[PDB]
Parts: sequence; C-alpha cells; structure tokens
Amino acid sequence: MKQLEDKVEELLSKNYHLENEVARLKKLVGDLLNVKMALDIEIATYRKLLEG
Amino acid sequence: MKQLEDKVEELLSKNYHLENEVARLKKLVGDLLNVKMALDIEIATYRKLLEGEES
Repeated sequence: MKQLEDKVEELLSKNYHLENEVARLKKLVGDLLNVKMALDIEIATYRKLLEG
Repeated sequence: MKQLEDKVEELLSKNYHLENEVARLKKLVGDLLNVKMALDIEIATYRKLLEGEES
C-alpha cells in the first residue's frame, strides 16, 4: 500500500512548510505591531507639540 | 494498512487548519501594513511641514 506511503510523505512535507509559514507570519505580525507602537509614539509627539 | 489511512486523514486535517491560520495571519499582516501606510504618510507630512524634510 505504497500510494499511501508516498501520500503520507508528501503530506508531512506540506505540514512542515505550513508550520514554517505560520512561524514566519507570527513574527511578521509581532514586528509590525512593534512598528505600529513606535509610529504611534512619534505621531503623538508631533500632535502634542502641534496642539500647544 | 489502515494506520496509513489514519495518518493521511490526520495530516490532511492538520494541514487544512494550518492553512486557515496562514490565511488569518496574512489578513492581519495586510491590515497592519495598511495601518502603517496611514501612519507613515502623517509622520512624513509633519516632517515636511515642520522640519523642511522631504523623504
């Protein structure tokens, strides 16, 4: 029952790559949320200064 | 034998849910990228108006 064996190895590889992609995107989300925090701080500085 | 069938079922199922998660994350990324673009243009404009900074 090989066709089954090839399918399983094919699926284990896809699973490994999907786990990789999930890890990559989580990091990109953390990094972007950190970026948002820093920009929000810069804008707050400007707005506060512009306000008076 | 039937174990192979069970493993095939398990993997197709785990992969389906990982794909769903990948799609969710990519939407969140796209959303954060758009929030960043709006913030960037606001900051770039203040730099220009107040500091004489062009990109």
